[PDB]
Amino acid sequence: HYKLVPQIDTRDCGPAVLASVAKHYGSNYSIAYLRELSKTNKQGTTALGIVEAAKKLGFETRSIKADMTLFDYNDLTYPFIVHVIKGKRLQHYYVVYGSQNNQLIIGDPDPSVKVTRMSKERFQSEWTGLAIFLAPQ
Repeated sequence: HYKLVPQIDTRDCGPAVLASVAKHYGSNYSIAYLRELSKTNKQGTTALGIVEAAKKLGFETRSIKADMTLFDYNDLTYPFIVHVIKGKRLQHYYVVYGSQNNQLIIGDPDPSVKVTRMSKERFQSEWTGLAIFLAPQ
């Protein structure tokens, strides 16, 4: 049900989450292509890079600073992208597919994680609050 394009190269988390969301809307783009479109470098992809690439793909985008109450809003549109700090990884992102109970269903491009359930507590600890929403225009 939840489509996720995993990363292989350590710098490709940005291209991966973008490819994942795009795939949900029926479009399939390679990591190599999105890496170039998002100006991804050795350090990874910036939030601006993800947004710029998405816009070039024909998606209406918006970046917001939110908190955990976001998941209590029943009209919330999934899936979307979030910026999470994992250890020294300052440019890691997850795809958020939904929420069930005290857990969220997330898509981590890390090939050893992929799609999994994560407690709201754990997620809240890693999340910067940044959320990127995309929609076909």
